[PDB]
Amino acid sequence: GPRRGDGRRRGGGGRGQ
RNA sequence: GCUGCGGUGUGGAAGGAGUGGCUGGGUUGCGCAGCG
Repeated sequence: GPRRGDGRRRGGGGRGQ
């Protein structure tokens, strides 16, 4: 549940770059 | 912010996390979830 709203690059894998 | 999820696509009614991908939809699209 992200309360910041910034929206960081998802970890896990490449996806999020 | 920090991390994770083949999970969802302009294939995900099939992989795998790039540990194939910086043209192939892509300098790893798009969303979602967890923690403050």
